[PDB]
Amino acid sequence: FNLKVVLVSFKQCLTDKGEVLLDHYIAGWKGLVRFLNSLGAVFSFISKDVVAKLQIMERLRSSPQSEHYTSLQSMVAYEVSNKLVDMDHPRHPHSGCRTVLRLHRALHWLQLFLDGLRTSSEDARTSTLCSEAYNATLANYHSWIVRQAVTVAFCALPSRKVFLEAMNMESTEQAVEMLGEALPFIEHVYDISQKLYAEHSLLDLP
Repeated sequence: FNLKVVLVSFKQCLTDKGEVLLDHYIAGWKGLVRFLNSLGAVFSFISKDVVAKLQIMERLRSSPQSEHYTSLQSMVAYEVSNKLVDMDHPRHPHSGCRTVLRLHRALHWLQLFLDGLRTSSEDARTSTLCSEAYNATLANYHSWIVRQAVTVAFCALPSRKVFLEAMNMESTEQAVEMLGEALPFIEHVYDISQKLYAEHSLLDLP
């Protein structure tokens, strides 16, 4: 196992029509969770939640409706057109649309964090890299108590070297090189998803 193989799921999930394939999206996140877990327990407040939502998506994708959950685009077209998603402030609490929204937001945090990890000085402060990434993203969807608790938790995070080493590349430098190759794919998937959700007024699904 290694992070390069994991992030390549996000290159693979993209079609030449600009669609995001659900199956590779799930697999990329399954790998990211495995990575987060290899760094202790500081991330379980994100990781445990991410895993539960992935299970929700796998059940949708294995379902008799499987053809509809083939891509994020087809999911949205289907769930909206058949009124299967709660747009306001609830009859469908586990819809694909609202579930992927959380994965999407958490993915934004994970992308900025990994990119911060990549461009930083050697002995850079992990709690800091993470905290800037979080405040830019997930913090906008958490409560004061959560933001405060989480921000303190970041101080228990391993060193940058322990992070890069956890990526299981041949070397620390190679890991940094790998991130520069991979993140653009993660970002593109995020941008496509964000636009898709924006254009359908799904950015605040309950």
